[PDB]
Amino acid sequence: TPFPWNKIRLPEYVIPVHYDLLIHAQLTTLTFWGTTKVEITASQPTSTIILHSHHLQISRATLRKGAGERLSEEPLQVLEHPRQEQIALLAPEPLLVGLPYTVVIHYAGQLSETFHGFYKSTYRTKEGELRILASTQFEPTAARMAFPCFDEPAFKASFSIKIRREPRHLAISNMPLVKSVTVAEGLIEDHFDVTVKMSTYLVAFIISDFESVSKITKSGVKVSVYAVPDKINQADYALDAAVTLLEFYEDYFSIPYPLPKQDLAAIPDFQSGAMENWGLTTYRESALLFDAEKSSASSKLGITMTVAHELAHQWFGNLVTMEWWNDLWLNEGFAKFMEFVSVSVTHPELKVGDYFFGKCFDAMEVDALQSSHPVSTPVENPAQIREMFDDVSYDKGACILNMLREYLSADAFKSGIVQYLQKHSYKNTKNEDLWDSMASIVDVKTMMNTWTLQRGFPLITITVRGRNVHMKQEHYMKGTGYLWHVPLTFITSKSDMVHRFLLKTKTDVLILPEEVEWIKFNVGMNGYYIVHYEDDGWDSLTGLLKGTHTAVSSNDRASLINNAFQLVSIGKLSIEKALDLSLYLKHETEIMPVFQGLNELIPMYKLMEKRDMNEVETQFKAFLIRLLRDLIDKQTWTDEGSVSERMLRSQLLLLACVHNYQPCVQRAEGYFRKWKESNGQLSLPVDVTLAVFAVGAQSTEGWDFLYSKYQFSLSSTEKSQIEFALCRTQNKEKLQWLLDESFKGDKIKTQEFPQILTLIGRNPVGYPLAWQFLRKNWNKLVQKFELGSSSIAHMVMGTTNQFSTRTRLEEVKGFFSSLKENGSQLRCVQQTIETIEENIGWMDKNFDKIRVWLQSE
Ligand SMILES: O=C(CN1C(=O)COc2ccc(Br)cc21)NC1(C(=O)O)CCC(F)(F)CC1
Ligand SMILES: O=C(CN1C(=O)COc2ccc(Br)cc21)NC1(C(=O)O)CCC(F)(F)CC1
Ligand SMILES: [Zn+2]
Repeated sequence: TPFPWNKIRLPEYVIPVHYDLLIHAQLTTLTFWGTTKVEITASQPTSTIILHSHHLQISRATLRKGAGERLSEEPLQVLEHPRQEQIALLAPEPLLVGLPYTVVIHYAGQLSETFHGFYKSTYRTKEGELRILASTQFEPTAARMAFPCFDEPAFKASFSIKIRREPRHLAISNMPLVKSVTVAEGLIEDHFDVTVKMSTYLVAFIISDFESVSKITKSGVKVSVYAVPDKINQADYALDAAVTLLEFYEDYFSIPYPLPKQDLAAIPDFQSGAMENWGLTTYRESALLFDAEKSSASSKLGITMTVAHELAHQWFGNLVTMEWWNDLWLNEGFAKFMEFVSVSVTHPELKVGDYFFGKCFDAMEVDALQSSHPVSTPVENPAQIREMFDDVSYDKGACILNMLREYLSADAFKSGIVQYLQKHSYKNTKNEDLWDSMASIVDVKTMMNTWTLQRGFPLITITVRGRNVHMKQEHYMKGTGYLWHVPLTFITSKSDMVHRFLLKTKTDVLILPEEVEWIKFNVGMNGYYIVHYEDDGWDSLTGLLKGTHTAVSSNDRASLINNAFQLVSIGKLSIEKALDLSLYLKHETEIMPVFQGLNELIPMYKLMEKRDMNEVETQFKAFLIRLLRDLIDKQTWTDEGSVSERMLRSQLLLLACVHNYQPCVQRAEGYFRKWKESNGQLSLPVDVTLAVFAVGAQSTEGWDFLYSKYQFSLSSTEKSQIEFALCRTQNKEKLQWLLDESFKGDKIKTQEFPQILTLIGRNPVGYPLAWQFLRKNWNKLVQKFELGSSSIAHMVMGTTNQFSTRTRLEEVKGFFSSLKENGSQLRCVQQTIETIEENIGWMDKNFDKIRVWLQSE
């Protein structure tokens, strides 16, 4: 019997209203069974119900009509289309239009051994015992692996969840537990309250032995953090941050959080950083748990931002959801942007607003390639949908919202988002709904369509002739018509007021009131565009940075460093002039411009490390250390100062030690010797630990001692610092061991494998082993992480994007084209090919220039 539906999307005429999900998971055999009851209505006569199901064995399906006295049941015939992840249920007579029916499906499955669906997670107690738990991760299309459903985000429905479990386990889900009932064969059935109307991807449930801590918000919401018993003592920071952030968002949006409780659970095995399931947000332990003695300043910032992101989603994603995955940025760009809006207010000590522009420069790297896609773009299958979870949806999405907020003003933008959330509460939206809301408070639709429907971003060229300022825009591309409505901003030598000019055409002109010594566009890097200055423009800004660098903000200095190097890539500025500009960094003190200098200069030597260029590579590395030597020398070996001072310290000390700067290497060797002689008991300053461990792991004894401490650590920062240090070994047998062991998941968890593969891919001696490992183990890696996932995209780019020869380009093209349906069409593959093509052209043009410049410098 042919399958009666030929489309990836489900029919639009059968709609669910409510699901009753009963799940029994047997953690001793990894089998689960369920009964799903879904109340539906049909708007056109049909005898066939199509819905999603993947890897579930259906034992029986029946169609009910009526209740009690008038109940009628009809058996349904079940058909399956595994490639479309669908099942068809066939009734013996047509459904009556507009009348309620209940589909009842009994099925079984096996707990997934991936990080998606209803999956197995494990950990070892500090006493050595292996513990098994089961958790869910459904976004985007994995709810269908746990229960048959209409698994598209616009089919919203309420869910009543019941979990049968052993008495030794605890079950939690989206809503509060209302009753526990003893049932047959020594089990307990927990009943959770009904959810509000929501998408299938947000259903969650966890069966575990977690401990918890709680705190109540001013609005009466019970917030709890859940974690393994040996780590609940690290939950207080996130619990306090979650309460403060939930209160912030309730007040900011003028829309209360609608559920009685909000849980934050730290899962021992988790693929992404975290997930926003309504009422039960989930996290990697590293993204939630803070150890006041061992956690880094960057991890404290990361936890605060991750909790802020997941809580923003309770409104931007859960309450209002995109209609389809083509508009995922409506959830992700907004959640990413709201991390900055909220934490800027709640945790002013972190100064996060200072770091926002760095995410925009991240998105520009990828968005400058021909393989970039517009923010809103069509997707159909699960691998294509997973690809939407990328720097374009998150970082470009947040950056264009920041640009729009600065353009409209914060209060008008806030009014627009409140109207949007109120109007579309418990419903789904598309781009046009957001523009209509923003305009209900001036032009938003035409402008924002240029930023969401075209890939890339413009280069703005400025030409100054006395008072006359000529502006032009063109599409910036590495390696056609494009036009944007660009909300330009500028300051000058005579005015530090941020002046505004909306450029909606290819060119325009403005007249300054009086002549100026310099002009600087894109103030604070709040716009998603780059700027080139004709004539003496770059010499003037180079002179400004060299003589009076504090004449512009720290973020404006970072923007000039980034844009000068981006202009070398397209031939608008010579590499010598960009390197001459970078010389001002000898007197720079602020984290953002220092880090931006590293971001531009470090990749040049990473390319050289994989080429026959030792002489220039050594000279370039020596030039970098000479440039930052005074700042390196001023660093104290302590945890003193602000979060920015701590992050700057840690990065500089690590960089100096990696480059064999003897004053730092000798200090690190002394701390490692003392720490090792104390049997790893010694509390080292967290901010010097990366440098100390990286130096210590360069001997066989130090590497072995460091790895021996890894199994006992309960600190996510300490385990990350150890992983980084072990991956810097130049012993190829130890590097292959790290890959084999993290891939296996026993001594080092598989959730760390993408990071270890990238670190080994960046190791100056081990880099061929990472690309080799990826090729050899491709099928198993895709099975574990999924085609289209950000984890697979990070492994592809991490192992290949620093290649710069035609032989390496053909390895990449040849390997991925050979995969056919199992990866040849991945967007990350096209991105790494275009990146390697750019690296080939850039090194051919600039290598000799850099060699000559270094000999003169
Ligand atoms: O180079 C890298 C990793 N990395 C890239 O691969 C590509 O571009 C980058 C830009 C900025 C920064 Br910070 C790091 C990178 N890390 C180090 C290295 O030389 O491999 C150098 C820095 C260290 F010293 F802090 C760690 C090691
Ligand atoms: O390398 C990374 C980031 N990173 C990965 O990319 C892959 O997985 C990891 C595992 C452990 C640690 Br610690 C870092 C990473 N960061 C730095 C760098 O880019 O070289 C710059 C910041 C730094 F100084 F804190 C560590 C090194
Ligand atoms: Zn998100």
